[PDB]
Amino acid sequence: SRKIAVGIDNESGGTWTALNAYFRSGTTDVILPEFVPNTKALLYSGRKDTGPVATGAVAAFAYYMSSGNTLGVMFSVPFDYNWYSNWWDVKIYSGKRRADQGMYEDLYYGNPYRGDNGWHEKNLGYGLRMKGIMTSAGEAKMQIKISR
Amino acid sequence: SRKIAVGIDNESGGTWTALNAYFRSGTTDVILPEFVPNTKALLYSGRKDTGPVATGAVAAFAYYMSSGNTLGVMFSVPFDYNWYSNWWDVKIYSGKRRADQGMYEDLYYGNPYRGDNGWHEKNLGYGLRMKGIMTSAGEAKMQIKISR
Amino acid sequence: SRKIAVGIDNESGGTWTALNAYFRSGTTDVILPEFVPNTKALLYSGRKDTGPVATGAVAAFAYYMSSGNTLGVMFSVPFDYNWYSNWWDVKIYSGKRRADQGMYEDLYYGNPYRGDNGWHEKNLGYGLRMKGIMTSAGEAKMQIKISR
Amino acid sequence: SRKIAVGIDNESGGTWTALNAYFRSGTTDVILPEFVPNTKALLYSGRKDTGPVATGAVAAFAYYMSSGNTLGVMFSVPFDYNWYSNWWDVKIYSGKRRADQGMYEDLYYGNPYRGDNGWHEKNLGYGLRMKGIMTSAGEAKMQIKISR
Amino acid sequence: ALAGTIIAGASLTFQVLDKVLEELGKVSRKIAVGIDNESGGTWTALNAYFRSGTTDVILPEFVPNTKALLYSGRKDTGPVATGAVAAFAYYMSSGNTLGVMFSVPFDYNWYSNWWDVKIYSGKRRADQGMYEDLYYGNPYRGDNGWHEKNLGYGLRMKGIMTSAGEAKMQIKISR
Repeated sequence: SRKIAVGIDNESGGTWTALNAYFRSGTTDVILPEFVPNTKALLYSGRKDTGPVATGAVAAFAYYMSSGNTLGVMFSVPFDYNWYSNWWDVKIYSGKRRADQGMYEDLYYGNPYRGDNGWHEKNLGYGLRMKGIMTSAGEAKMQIKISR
Repeated sequence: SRKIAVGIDNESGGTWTALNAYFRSGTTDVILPEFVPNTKALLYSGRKDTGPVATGAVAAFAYYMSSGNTLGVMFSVPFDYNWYSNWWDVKIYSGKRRADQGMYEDLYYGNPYRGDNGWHEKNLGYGLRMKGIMTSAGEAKMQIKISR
Repeated sequence: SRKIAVGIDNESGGTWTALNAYFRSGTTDVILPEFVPNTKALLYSGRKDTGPVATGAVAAFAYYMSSGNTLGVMFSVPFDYNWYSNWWDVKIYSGKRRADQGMYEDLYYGNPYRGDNGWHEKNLGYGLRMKGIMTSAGEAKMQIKISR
Repeated sequence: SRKIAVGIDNESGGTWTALNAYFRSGTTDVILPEFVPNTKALLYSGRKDTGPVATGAVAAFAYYMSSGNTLGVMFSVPFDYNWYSNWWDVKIYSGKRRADQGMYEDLYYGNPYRGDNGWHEKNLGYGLRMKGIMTSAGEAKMQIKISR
Repeated sequence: ALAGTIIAGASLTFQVLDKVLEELGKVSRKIAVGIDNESGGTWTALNAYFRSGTTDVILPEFVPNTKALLYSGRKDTGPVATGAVAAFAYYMSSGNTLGVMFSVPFDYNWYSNWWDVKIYSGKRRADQGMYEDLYYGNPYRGDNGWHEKNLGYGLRMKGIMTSAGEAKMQIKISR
């Protein structure tokens, strides 16, 4: 029983734009929202693919901000917490870059943020700062604040 | 445990009269909305054939813009994701083209769009530009904007 | 589980009076509406019979328009879609005509439109035109427009 | 499980007084309403409760008119359908005439309207006239228009 | 919304804790938590360590003056013999860390409810070490008898917690 709700507030002052949502595993029940302008939070959800499959909602979706950069946001909620673990990351890719498999790999192996309910912080650059958090539960809830 | 909910924008400036909805498999609990006027939305749906039958909800349906061209829109949610996979597509066809085995055949074997929950775009031509997505789950949502 | 909802819109310039609903098989739950006036849409339904017997829901019902003839409609949502298949049709008989086995045979062995969820058309004659559609589901629907 | 609904109106321009509800097999959950005068409608219910009852709601009820005569209205929705079927009829008897076993047999062996879900008409005489229908369903309905 | 949100400071009651319990759903070991900020400085959540168990609701961040934050914690789902023992930190405008904890073990036979509230000088990440300090320091029981102490940094805690496995923790952090 794995899933994750995701909510990303956009204080960047420029309207974003959905690109795609790669999934190492799992799927979603909701489309990737297209336009999430300033003073607005994207609401998205993913969940483990229905069925007796030992996999979680290991996903990563990009997003095109008005600054012309990829807002690659990942999240891993593995079916198994004994070996694997909850993780997430938000690293901006400059220019244009879809939510590729390689984009997810970079997010998950560069410096993924631990899923430990902690409000971890990083500065994405381009005058862009991230204030994010996700739970260590099997059904995780993530809050991101992409501000300037 | 598999279905598709299609929502299609109408910005083309002309109402699309529904022609038909050929289902290579599956059925539809909702009638195809005959009139989908300009600046509006079609809210269609497709359902897998109820009962223990190894089948998905794959169907290409057709709409007629005021420009006078068939708006053949396809989708597919195969029952066996092990072998097949999600595939959706949309191509304009000149004049009244009743969607059929040939329409779905070409749309699935033409330039179909992968169901990675990715927003894939292609200029439909005839002054029409497409912007749509399909999820990778058994349930699949579409938000296909058709703008002019 | 076999069912069908039939909705006929009466824009023929005159109300219709219910006549009969013969059922070669199946069974309905709601009575035929008495009078469907100008610019109003009829509502009706049939269903699987009162028990688990291997037979479908095939029925033809007639109305009497203000024009003085019989508007007969026939639908057939069978039990074995592998052998039989969905069908429907609608035609006008001059003068009063009761719905029965013969009228159902005529409407079902003439040009019965497929239930492929296609907005079929016909010129009913006597200054009357039909614009109809029905789904291929076991719990099929049906939307028909009758316009003068 | 064969419950039947019965609704019979009164457009004769006079008051309507309940006489009795003879039930040879099965008891209607409700009792016969007393006042359903001119420009008003009556409602009723069926009888297939109390478990082990084979034939259900196959009986007639008598309603007294302001004209001094009484109309017996029958209905018959037996569990058997290979040997029996849906049946119903209405008759008007001058003066006092209670619904009973003899009344039920007389109504059943007069001109019993076949329960083919067909609107049936008859001039009831005595300045009275009827347009009635009953579905062929085990979960039958009925509508009676008793206009002078 | 309801769980992991902020309401009026005077509105922090037992009933809202019951509502948070209801929102989390039917689980054996769980705890609703509610902390009122009378310190006069807006709080900022730091992190929520968990010795065991987890939470289905994120940790709310901004807890301004005359406002009370809420929170939910639940036992790890499944037949795993684990409880809900956790702690979390907030950052006040005074520049120090307000750490709190709460432990509702699965097995009341060998362990019992525990909780404690403290201030750590400056910024402190709620983690294994902070939880160990709070749990093996001067932890309060779940006796529901109102427990009062000063936090050692100009603040005092007016908090309380129940001994039931369906714990309902209330705190009034004040100067």
